[PDB]
Amino acid sequence: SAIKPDMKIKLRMEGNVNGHHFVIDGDGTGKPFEGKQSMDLEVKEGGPLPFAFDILTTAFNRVFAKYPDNIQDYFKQSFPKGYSWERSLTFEDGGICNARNDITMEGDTFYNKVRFYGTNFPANGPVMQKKTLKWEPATEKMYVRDGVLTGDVETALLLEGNAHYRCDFRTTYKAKEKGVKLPGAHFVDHCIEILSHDKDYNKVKLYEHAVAHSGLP
Repeated sequence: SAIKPDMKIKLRMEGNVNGHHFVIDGDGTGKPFEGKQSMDLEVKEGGPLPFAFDILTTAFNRVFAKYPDNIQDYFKQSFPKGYSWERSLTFEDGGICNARNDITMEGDTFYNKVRFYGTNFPANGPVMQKKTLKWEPATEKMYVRDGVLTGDVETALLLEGNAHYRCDFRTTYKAKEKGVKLPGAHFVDHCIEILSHDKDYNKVKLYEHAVAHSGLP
C-alpha cells in the first residue's frame, strides 16, 4: 500500500467564524490502520479565538479509521493522488458552518488544506460565550447518494451546567482519481478529545479514534 503504518500530518486551516478570521497550523502523526491520530495545533493569526475551539475540531481525514476487510476503504484507495471532503454543520440554535479539506500525500506525510466558515451563532450562545466542554462520541452513517459517498452525523456538545448542544452534519467525500470504487453503506464510530491546551486554546493537542463497522456487535 501507498499508506505506511506511521504517517505524519501537516495542516493549515484558514477560516472565519462570525466575522473573526484565523489561521491555525497543525503538526501530527497517526496510525491509519489503527484509526488513531494526534496533532499539535497552533493559532498563527486571530488569537486568542473569541469562540469555542471545540466547533473546529472535526475539521482538523477518514484515512485515520480502522476499516475491516469486509468494507471497501474508499479513503486508503484514494492515495497517492488523494481526496477532498465538504461538510455542512447545523447547530440547534441556528449556527451554520461550511468546512472543506483537500488531502494530498508526499512520501510519509498527508498535507491538509482546510477552510472553515461559520455564521449565525448567537452572541449569547454557548459557542460565542465559550461554554462547550467536549463532543460526545458519535456514529457517522456512510452511504452513496446519487454517485457521491455521504456521511451523516447527529451528535451534541456537552456544555457547562449538565446541558447538551445538538449539531447535525453531512460530509461528502470525493477521490481525485476517477474509478476509485464506492463502498457499501456502513458506520464509523468517532471519539474526539482535546488532551491538553494552554490558557486561551492557542496551543491544543487533539486526539481522534475512529472504527468502521456494519452495525452488529
